[PDB]
Amino acid sequence: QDSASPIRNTHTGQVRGSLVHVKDTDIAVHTFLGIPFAKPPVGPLRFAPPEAPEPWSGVRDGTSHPNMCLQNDNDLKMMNLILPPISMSEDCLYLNIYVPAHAHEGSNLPVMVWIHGGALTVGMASMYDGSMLAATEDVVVVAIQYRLGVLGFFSTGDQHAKGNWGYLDQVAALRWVQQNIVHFGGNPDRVTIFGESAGGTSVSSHVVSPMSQGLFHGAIMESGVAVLPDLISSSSEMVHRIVANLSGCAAVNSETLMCCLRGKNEAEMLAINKVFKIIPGVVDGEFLPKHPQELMASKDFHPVPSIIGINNDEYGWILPTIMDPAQKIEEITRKTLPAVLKSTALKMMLPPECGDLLMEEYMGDTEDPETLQAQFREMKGDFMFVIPALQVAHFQRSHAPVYFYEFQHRPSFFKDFRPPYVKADHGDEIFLVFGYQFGNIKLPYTEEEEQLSRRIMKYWANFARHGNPNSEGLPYWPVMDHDEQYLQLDIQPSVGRALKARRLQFWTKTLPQKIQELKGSQ
Amino acid sequence: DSASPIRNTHTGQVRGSLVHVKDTDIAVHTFLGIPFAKPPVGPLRFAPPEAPEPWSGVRDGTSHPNMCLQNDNLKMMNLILPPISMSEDCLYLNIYVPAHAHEGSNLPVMVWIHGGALTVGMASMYDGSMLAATEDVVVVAIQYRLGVLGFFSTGDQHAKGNWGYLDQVAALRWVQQNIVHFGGNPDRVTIFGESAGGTSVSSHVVSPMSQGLFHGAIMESGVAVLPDLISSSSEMVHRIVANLSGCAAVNSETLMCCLRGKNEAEMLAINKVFKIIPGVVDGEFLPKHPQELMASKDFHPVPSIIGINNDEYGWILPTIMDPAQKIEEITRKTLPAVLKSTALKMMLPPECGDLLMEEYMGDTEDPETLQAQFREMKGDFMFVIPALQVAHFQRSHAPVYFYEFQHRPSFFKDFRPPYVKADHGDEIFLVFGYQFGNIKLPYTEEEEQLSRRIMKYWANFARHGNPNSEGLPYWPVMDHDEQYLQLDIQPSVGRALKARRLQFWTKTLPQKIQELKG
Ligand SMILES: *[C@@H]1O[C@H](CO[C@@H]2O[C@@H](C)[C@@H](O)[C@@H](O)[C@@H]2O)[C@@H](O[C@@H]2O[C@H](CO)[C@@H](O[C@@H]3O[C@H](CO[C@H]4O[C@H](CO)[C@@H](O)[C@H](O)[C@@H]4O[C@@H]4O[C@H](CO)[C@@H](O)[C@H](O)[C@H]4NC(C)=O)[C@@H](O)[C@H](O[C@H]4O[C@H](CO)[C@@H](O)[C@H](O)[C@@H]4O[C@@H]4O[C@H](CO)[C@@H](O)[C@H](O)[C@H]4NC(C)=O)[C@@H]3O)[C@H](O)[C@H]2NC(C)=O)[C@H](O)[C@H]1NC(C)=O
Ligand SMILES: *[C@@H]1O[C@H](CO[C@@H]2O[C@@H](C)[C@@H](O)[C@@H](O)[C@@H]2O)[C@@H](O[C@@H]2O[C@H](CO)[C@@H](O[C@@H]3O[C@H](CO[C@H]4O[C@H](CO)[C@@H](O)[C@H](O)[C@@H]4O)[C@@H](O)[C@H](O[C@H]4O[C@H](CO)[C@@H](O)[C@H](O)[C@@H]4O)[C@@H]3O)[C@H](O)[C@H]2NC(C)=O)[C@H](O)[C@H]1NC(C)=O
Ligand SMILES: [Cl-]
Ligand SMILES: [Cl-]
Ligand SMILES: [Cl-]
Ligand SMILES: [Cl-]
Repeated sequence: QDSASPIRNTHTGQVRGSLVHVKDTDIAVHTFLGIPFAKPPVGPLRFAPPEAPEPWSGVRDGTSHPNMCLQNDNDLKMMNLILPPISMSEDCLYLNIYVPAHAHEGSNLPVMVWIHGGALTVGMASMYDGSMLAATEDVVVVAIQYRLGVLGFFSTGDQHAKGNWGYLDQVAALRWVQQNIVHFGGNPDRVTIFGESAGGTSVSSHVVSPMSQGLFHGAIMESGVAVLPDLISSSSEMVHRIVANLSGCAAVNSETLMCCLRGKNEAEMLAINKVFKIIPGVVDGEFLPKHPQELMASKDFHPVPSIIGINNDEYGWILPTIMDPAQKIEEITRKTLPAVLKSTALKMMLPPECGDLLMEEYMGDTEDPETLQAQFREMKGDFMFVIPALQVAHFQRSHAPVYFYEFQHRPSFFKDFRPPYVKADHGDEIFLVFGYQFGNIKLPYTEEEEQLSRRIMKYWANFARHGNPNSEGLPYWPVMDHDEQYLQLDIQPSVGRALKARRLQFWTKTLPQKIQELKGSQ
Repeated sequence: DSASPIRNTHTGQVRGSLVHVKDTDIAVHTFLGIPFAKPPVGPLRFAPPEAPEPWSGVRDGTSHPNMCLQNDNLKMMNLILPPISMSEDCLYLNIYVPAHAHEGSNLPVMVWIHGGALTVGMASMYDGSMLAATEDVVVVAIQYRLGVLGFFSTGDQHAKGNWGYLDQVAALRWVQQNIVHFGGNPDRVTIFGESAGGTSVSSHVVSPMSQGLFHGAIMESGVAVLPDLISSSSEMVHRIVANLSGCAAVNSETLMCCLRGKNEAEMLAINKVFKIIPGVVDGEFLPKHPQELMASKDFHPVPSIIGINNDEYGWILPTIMDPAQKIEEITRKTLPAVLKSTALKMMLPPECGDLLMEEYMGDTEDPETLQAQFREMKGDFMFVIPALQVAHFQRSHAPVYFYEFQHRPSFFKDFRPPYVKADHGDEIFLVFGYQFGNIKLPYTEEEEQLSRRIMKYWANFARHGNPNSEGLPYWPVMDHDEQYLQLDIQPSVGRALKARRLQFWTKTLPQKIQELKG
């Protein structure tokens, strides 16, 4: 049967993979783990663009998971059970490849490149196992890594540190895929980039980037786009000043600062890094030559065909758990709501006068605390995820096919160990995209969930093959046009039109107009 | 007006010098002999290029670099060269920048790739000062491994090949990393080159290894399918070098150790056998044959200028490849046998001789006319038909601007036979504003105006991916109407250049070859 130790060519040398079986298939998978796509970004290559990797002499071991990039532990008890024993290092520019075991140089399979999320400060490729997706849909799955936190996103806003190191690493990984994936049996002309949350923001940033042109044929943006408010910044000023200050560096010049910051060891860099729970991309002038808003609004914007979507409860549970650890949302009453919404307006970078606009839009005359709290979670999910997705879909759909989804399936394994109000939380679709297969865990699923995961994997792989999710036997997914149709993605399939049109009117026209009226009372 | 400018690179500081260009106000900073790769010597012979080493202090950028190892077989050519030596240590580039420019000036960048059949040439023949000064542009002249050292391949892991092409990639990666320090815009890099430099540029256009390293391409009298400069098989270069070296190894691992042991004189002796050497389909720089890469529905070329001259086989190439002047012996009596010999060189069966004769000579009796028809046919096969085929493949995916250059240079007109129109290379004089290594060529007022037009077309293309600007004659983009610029003192536009010849070479002759079979 299939080879236990497959050897494959790369530009830098041969790599030895291993053979893996997935549940309930004769189809086996070849894995190639920890392949370097760039030189380790250490010493003078810290806060520098990625350089081309060194050649090696022998057959390189491709059976070991790579180091994750430097990051902090900011429950997560379960993440360390369902993770390999991964170590952490500045030496982390590696990718992992999952290929059907039949495939070899020239098999010409579609390629799906997974970009992990984690607020551009946490995560790793080795959390994700592409074996089930690879095996079921006859597809090459590539999981990449990129610099995170200060090492990924530090910027002086000048030539000494333009920034977006992590995004340049993602470019370097996609260039590697163009140059090498044919040797693994992938088709470099059918590469689809996909990612969730900050991975969606990453994918969406590639879609607008002149630097990423020709590195992929299609894009999938799950619960994250390039204008996700906390992951993009016009100014480098605060990351510049905070890192310069905390590092203790003498900082008369950016040139002196860069020498001092390159002198810091890993423990010193981890201490500076821990301050940033989230970190934004900047307008670096290279990867993002302008703000993603300006790039999408451009008459000369030429996006690839795209899938864009969101879940029906983006702010249901996991994000409130992380960003409201004291459970203040459960204290919301009609009495407290005005003050909570003034505090929310400031976090959304609105004037505090907008608190009452948010209240009228999302809560109206509602007195019931349970209802008020659900309206509050709706409003947050809309601001952070749903409105940005709808805006980006609107900008892309005049130039290229957009297929829009709202994912609605509450996962069976979580529904009893979460509050009963939680529908499809942030990240709930990832379980179905990967066929319930992750690092060292097969998640439990119902028959219905298996059928829905098969449907989602075939939509995604069909899109990777053809730039269209549709095929005979899958429910119809209409392309998004002036009717603004979207897939209601659940066990029972349906189609809607103009998702949250009144909310989109509120956020994009009503609220900016009312802010402009405040400047008139002043 | 700085006499000794200092500029930053990733590997350290360089000291340039100040140059003034004839009768004009813009001065130029030059930075010569900058390393873009580690010397490809010892274990780095027949190996991909490594990143250059950092240096302490300020490196001298006032001296021209060594040329790569090569053989000479034009006495007065070396009179117009600076006194440069030859070495395996030759991975250097030269930079010409307007003297006003500094780190962040964000000028367009033009990267010149020299020709010479992938066996001869050097950056130091070319002086970018006049182009840099006239058009406010950074001009970079690169070097790359030539001959056996550039293009030896075992067709396997031990020597995949295309070392010279990987050096050109390494020079473009250096430009991405460093040109901002010289005042160049790394997002407006245009690669340009003539003949094997055109073939090189055209190979970058199809290469996944070169994607994102340039914004535009200019292919002067050479593309990636130029018949003698591409090979599917490494077999002949593999066996000839293995045999001549005396290495005689049963395995390519032993062969590679033996070939790395040879000194420079031993390598020059092996090298001399190859007057021309091809790129291989290595699976990496060229993942498939350039024909297949261009024919692909997923071919994504940059905007391109592609062109040829009206007399590609007029004088210089016949002088080099017909030293015995047997073209001047052609008569109606000898023509059939000459064309059977020509068919074999074009890799056609000898039966095709009479097809070539009908197509290019017909009933013609006059020896002078027959000889002109023969030179036309060779220029068409080697240059014109390949350029039109590549322009056809590119133009449905990206803007192509096509030119036929027609200007006979005034300084050569009296010296050459009167039948010679715009010979192979004649446009290079106008692209560089008649400025070369330690020579300013003499030109008429009309030639100055035409050179200013060509430099502005090329620099406009570097800035915008479109040669056009107000005051230049219109250059239409190439679409289904197949318009091209007739580039001469009097501007004009044609459609479907040599359409009957294109029909002959691309449909009639292949059909008749398939009729010889079966
Ligand atoms: C990281 O950031 C923090 C915070 O920075 C601040 O906030 C951010 C957001 C930005 O807005 C910054 O612009 C802003 O500065 C930095 O911490 C701050 O550091 C500054 C110095 O830049 C301090 O200002 C001085 O404070 C001293 C008094 O404070 C000292 O004593 C404290 C104990 O009570 C101790 O905890 C402090 O650490 C501090 O100790 C000193 O530290 C500095 C820096 O290393 C060192 O140079 C001193 O030698 C040392 N001093 C002593 C006695 O131990 C105050 O006395 C100073 O006043 C003089 O200096 C001013 C500017 O130079 C000037 O305007 C004043 O008028 C005054 O000037 C003197 O005048 C007389 C004549 O009248 C003359 O004879 C003297 O020669 C002359 N001297 C000078 C030098 O001019 C001064 O105000 C801030 O208090 C401090 N803030 C906090 C909250 O801690 C930190 O530096 C950053 N780190 C890095 C690596 O960048
Ligand atoms: C470089 O290439 C040279 C040509 O090689 C041939 O052509 C290439 C393209 C391939 O097809 C290759 O496979 C061919 O062999 C090559 O020169 C040649 O070398 C071979 C030996 O491999 C010679 O064959 C033998 O010749 C002798 C006669 O003596 C002469 O050769 C020796 C060599 O040491 C000299 O010292 C003498 O003075 C003579 O000049 C025959 O007696 C002998 O026959 C016996 O051996 C073979 C098997 O080994 C049996 O098949 C026979 O039955 C006999 O038992 C060989 O036939 C060949 O004649 C010679 N050609 C020429 C034109 O000189 C050269 O060696 C290559 N260089 C390196 C370093 O590899
Ligand atoms: Cl490396
Ligand atoms: Cl995230
Ligand atoms: Cl070096
Ligand atoms: Cl040439």
